[PDB]
Amino acid sequence: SHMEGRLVVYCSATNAMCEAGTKAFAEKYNVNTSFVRNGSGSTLAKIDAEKNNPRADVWYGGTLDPQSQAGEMDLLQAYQSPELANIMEGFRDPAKRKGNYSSAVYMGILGFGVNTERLAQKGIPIPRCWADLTKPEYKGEIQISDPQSSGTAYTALATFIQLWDEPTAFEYFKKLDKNVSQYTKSGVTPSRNSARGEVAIGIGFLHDYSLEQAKGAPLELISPCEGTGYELGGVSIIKGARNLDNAKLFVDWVLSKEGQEVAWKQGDSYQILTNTQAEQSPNALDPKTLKLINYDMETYGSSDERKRLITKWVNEIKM
Ligand SMILES: O=P(O)(O)OC[C@H]1O[C@H](O)[C@H](O)[C@@H](O)[C@@H]1O
Repeated sequence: SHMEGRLVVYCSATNAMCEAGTKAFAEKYNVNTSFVRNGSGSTLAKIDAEKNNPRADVWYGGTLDPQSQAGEMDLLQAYQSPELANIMEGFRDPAKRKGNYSSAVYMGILGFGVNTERLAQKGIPIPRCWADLTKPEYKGEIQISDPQSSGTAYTALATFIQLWDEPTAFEYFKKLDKNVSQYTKSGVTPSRNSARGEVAIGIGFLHDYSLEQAKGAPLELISPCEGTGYELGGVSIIKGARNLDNAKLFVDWVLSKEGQEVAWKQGDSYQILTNTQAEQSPNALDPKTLKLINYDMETYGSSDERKRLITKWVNEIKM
């Protein structure tokens, strides 16, 4: 019968990570825990819509930029976990509005995955650069997500501006658009469809491609030639949370060694962990071995930039 209260989680990681994380939390603390999974941008919209009568306690996973925007928008309540002492320097309080309205639970590398069987069958060379993806031979063979609803897609747009500049990122996207077969509402979906061979190339976070590989899909991960970007996975307590103590406990736990290791050991989710005492997945990428930009979480997690960039992308690129 009686348990130790409730926790309602709006999750934006994969369903597998969401399920493994909330299950392990629930079983440890005997908390009646539920979750729903939605894209990072979709989740922001939901929390904004529900702000007068909040339905969830915590927002777990997904990219940090929408969570940073929420903090700026007074949709979150700040909570500084003791566990932050164990979080890698530089990642302890990374959002636009400081004071840990949001905290960083993982790091994911942006890139693309390539179905080598499909390209080989079609006599199409494997691409290795972002710039390759605009070439004639990839028309109809690319899937990417939509930054209106997906955190991944916004991370990509932000990464192209930081690799290059804003006009050439948008010029890039105009050319890329001609080759896109589908814009997906969540970030993981291109990994699923490139794995099954419906399209040859998915743009997204590389650990989702590692998982598909591990399941037998003929995928090859590419960290592209020009360099690339990354997400921080966020955790945030929702302002007006009904179950506030269990929310704080959840934040403490998912920032801990124990909570983070559940993601790859039980949730099949191979992001880089931000806790300095956590065992890293042998399947995780090592950032020091990659050409990474220094992603400006503060500017791209600013509300005016999110809205300006996403509006410009819908207007100029998607139409
Ligand atoms: O792009 P979204 O739907 O917002 O999801 C973003 C999330 O998607 C993936 O599938 C990754 O496993 C997560 O590392 C990422 O944070």
